[PDB]
Amino acid sequence: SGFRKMAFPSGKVEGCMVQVTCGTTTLNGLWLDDVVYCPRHVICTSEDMLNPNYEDLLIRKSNHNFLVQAGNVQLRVIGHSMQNCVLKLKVDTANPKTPKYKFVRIQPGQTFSVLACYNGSPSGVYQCAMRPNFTIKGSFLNGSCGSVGFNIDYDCVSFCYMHHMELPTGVHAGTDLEGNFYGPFVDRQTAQAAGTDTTITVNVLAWLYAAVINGDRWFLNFTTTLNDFNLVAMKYNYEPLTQDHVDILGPLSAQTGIAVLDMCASLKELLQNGMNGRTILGSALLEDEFTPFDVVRQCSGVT
Amino acid sequence: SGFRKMAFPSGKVEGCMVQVTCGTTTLNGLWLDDVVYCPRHVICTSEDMLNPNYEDLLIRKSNHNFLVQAGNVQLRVIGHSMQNCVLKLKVDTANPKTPKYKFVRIQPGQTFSVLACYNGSPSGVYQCAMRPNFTIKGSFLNGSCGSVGFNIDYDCVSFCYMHHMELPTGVHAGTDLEGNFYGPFVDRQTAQAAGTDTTITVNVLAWLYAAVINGDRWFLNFTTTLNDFNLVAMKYNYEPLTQDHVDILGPLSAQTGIAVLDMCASLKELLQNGMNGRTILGSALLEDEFTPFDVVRQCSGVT
Ligand SMILES: C[C@H]1CN(C(=O)Nc2cncc3ccccc23)Cc2ccccc2O1
Ligand SMILES: C[C@H]1CN(C(=O)Nc2cncc3ccccc23)Cc2ccccc2O1
Repeated sequence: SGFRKMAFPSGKVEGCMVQVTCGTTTLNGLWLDDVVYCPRHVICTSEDMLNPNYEDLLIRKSNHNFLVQAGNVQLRVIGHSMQNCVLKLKVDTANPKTPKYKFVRIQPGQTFSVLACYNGSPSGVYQCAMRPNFTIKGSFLNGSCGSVGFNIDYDCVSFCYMHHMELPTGVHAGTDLEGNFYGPFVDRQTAQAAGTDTTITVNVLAWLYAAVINGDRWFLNFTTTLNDFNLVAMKYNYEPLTQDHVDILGPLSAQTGIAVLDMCASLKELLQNGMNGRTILGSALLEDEFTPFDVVRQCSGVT
Repeated sequence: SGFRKMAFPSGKVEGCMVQVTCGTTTLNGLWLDDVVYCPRHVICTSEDMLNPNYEDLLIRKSNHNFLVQAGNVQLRVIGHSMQNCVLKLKVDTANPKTPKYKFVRIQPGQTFSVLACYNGSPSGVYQCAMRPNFTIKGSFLNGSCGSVGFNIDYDCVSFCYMHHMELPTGVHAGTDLEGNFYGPFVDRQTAQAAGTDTTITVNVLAWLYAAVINGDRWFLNFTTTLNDFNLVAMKYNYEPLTQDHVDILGPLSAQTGIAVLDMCASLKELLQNGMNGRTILGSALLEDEFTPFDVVRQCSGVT
């Protein structure tokens, strides 16, 4: 038993991290097959990042201006093209360590693992959630640009995130692997407002089920309507709970023998009454970085 | 910026996880060079685990009674020997993916990453701390026995943990890679008391420095004696703060420009006054699973 914030095994993603150098700027890249994916603002200097014209800047760049290092190995760049906010550098060598992989774009609330890298070398791995306002509260330093987020679906790595930028708030923004930003953000150093962040309600409910499974049960009690609890959730800046959310919580409801609405009733008084100084699974706040599938992955131990 | 509980890259450890089967029992093992390390209670049935005589039980076992699977590959066992609580199975093949590695025994308070495995296949990775009473609050299911904890010191994997058992509390106990249990625990299913757990004080102080580095500073204020704050710590079941602990907090003190004693004064009122409903780095409790080296690893981004 026990419940921890668990990240996927990062082995298959480690073998795809490269070092990309252009001009003086250096950030991380993703080498799959004979293509290297990296953020496009590698072609920018510090004066460029205030308002870069990426088409005009890339036009001054040629294949030999791109230094792709794969460990001690250095790959020959034979092509380049800008797809949205990522650069796609075609190289002569295909990556021998390429896993079976897909490119996916997650929806808000979904979770993934981040392999934080610097100069193409891995440094750490952690689990996090795509906030409703399409940001992530990550751990990123200067040079972590190019690190990727991913999920693993039985020997298949689903890349969903490439880190681009830090917002002045201290939170982070990025794109999918096709270059399209999550949220209303642009790769440019100006004031950028992240929206009002809400709590992933379906995740908090899945996390309370994981606590019942693990023995902590004091928060159980009432029932409530979906409509009635949503009005409770709206006041506490929780994102509304739809019927599909109830449907996905079905297996947890059947294993626990607690109807979804009864759990929503127990959470509604958690919201209105605080926690009185107690803890759930060793946390004094309500955790929302576990999806209903995350909870049953860990409680079932899928590999 | 940002601060997350970060686990080491688990790639090098993934290539050493095997499946070990003996009788009907199956758990994980560690294949380094031509030796496979696993918990010795793999030779036990469910009636054996009440009070097993491991010498008498192992004497009935021969090399062919041991099924070591390395993925689809299955290795030939040509020797076996019991070192304390681990079994050492010599195999014909040397592991081609063996990293540069050491066997170390950590002291309490030190942290490491756990690669949770089932049937020799990795499932997740998380960061945790060896509690002062030599247990870990982990995430382990039936079959996770044999998973290892480790630190990585620049391309060198230092194995320090092998998970053996769940205590009736729901916490976990294990050994070093030489078979000696952390704590007063024996591989046998009886009532086993873990000692009074204390809070790793040197870790909480390193975590408050990481918050100052990351912008959250409201908890700063006074100074206090080492002796005077230790008496504050003793009442709140914090382990005493020695001078070496102050010495290790030096670099964080010089980067932050806050003397260690002033931080101890700020923590002492955190202990006496609670947190008033606020959060530090997004946590409503005082985190103690970050060592002073963990904090500067992440704030420096070592790879
Ligand atoms: C300069 C250009 C390129 N960017 C980065 O280098 N971003 C960073 C990514 N990760 C961690 C960081 C920590 C500290 C400073 C930047 C970090 C993204 C960016 C972030 C903030 C302001 C402007 C900006 O645009
Ligand atoms: C039976 C023998 C072998 N052991 C395990 O199989 N331990 C386990 C390790 N991890 C997760 C577990 C989750 C649920 C049940 C056991 C778990 C260790 C052990 C634990 C508890 C009681 C007795 C005992 O001794």
